[PDB]
Amino acid sequence: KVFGRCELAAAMKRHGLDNYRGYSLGNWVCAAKFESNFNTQATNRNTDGSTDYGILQINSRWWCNDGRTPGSRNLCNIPCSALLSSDITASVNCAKKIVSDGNGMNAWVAWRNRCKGTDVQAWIRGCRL
Ligand SMILES: [Pt+4]
Ligand SMILES: [Pt+4]
Ligand SMILES: [Pt+4]
Repeated sequence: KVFGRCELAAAMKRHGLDNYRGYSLGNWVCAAKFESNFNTQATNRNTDGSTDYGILQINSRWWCNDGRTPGSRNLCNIPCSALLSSDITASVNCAKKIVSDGNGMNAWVAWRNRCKGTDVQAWIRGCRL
């Protein structure tokens, strides 16, 4: 499913991401825009053989099992395919584990490079939440 900006903001807010570990909603919506262009079905292969999955491009080296990343850790305890669903619950619950890991939202390279220190509130501007 390809989310609208405000539709996704509302879903993330309902799932408890607004201010989770101090990150306002706009940060999460910005990360999703640049990671996956709001498409829950996005996949991208990494040079090391791992793959990133879904709206927040969560990586199979650490976070999920895809049956093809030898030595992967499955920290969210979930098949990676679960992260591609139109229901963002699995992605959101896994993202909460990731952002609590010690590096905050720096775990998402597009967030570091494209959202961090920008006016992220613009991403929720005009939305009914
Ligand atoms: Pt939902
Ligand atoms: Pt594996
Ligand atoms: Pt709402």
